[PDB]
Amino acid sequence: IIGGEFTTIENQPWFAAIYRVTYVCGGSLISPCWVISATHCFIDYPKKEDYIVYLGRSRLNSNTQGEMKFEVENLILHKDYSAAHHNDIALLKIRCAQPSRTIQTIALPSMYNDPQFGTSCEITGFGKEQSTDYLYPEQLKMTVVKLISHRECQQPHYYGSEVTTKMLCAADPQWKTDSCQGDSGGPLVCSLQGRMTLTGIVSWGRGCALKDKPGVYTRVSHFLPWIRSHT
Repeated sequence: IIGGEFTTIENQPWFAAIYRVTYVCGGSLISPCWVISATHCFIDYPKKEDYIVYLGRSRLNSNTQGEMKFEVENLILHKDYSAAHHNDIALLKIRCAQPSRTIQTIALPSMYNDPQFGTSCEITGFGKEQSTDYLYPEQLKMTVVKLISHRECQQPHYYGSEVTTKMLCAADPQWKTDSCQGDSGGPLVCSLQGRMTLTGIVSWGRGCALKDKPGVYTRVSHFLPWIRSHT
């Protein structure tokens, strides 16, 4: 996360930290036994036995009191994935989670029901704090970005046709904060007025915190059938 602020797992209790031991990507707990993430995070090493998932963890290379460690019972990648990443969504069955103040599930959005453009949402992750950094932050971070309409993002100066209706763009009005390398798979959470909802999953972007290059997210409300038919 470029910019933003540090946080502990208490402020994003559904955040899942995935490792292969080295960090791979973030994820979100959508049910006691299920974590949702991005397929591009696993495409190179499809073997489920090579992954470790943590819940209730706020530190990258240090244990957080109360954290839970899991194995990946089933690694489900989207069959229509292609690489701008298309259908960049993945499901991991963990083995399940036990709710606590540091471990909670996040609600999924209603069918094709997303917040209006301009709405402020939050993103969370252990990704780089600066594009030029080599190291990832040891402490979890989060920031706020605003949703961009498809019309604006599909502009040639932005991403053109690289962005589809199954994707969502979000950025800072000043382009001063954004997701970055290491944040993929993490949650883009918005308030559907009354409830925190998993609106998107960190997927791709040209650079980080660059003018006219918003962060692109998998539009979760367009994948409910896939999620339900696999969970």
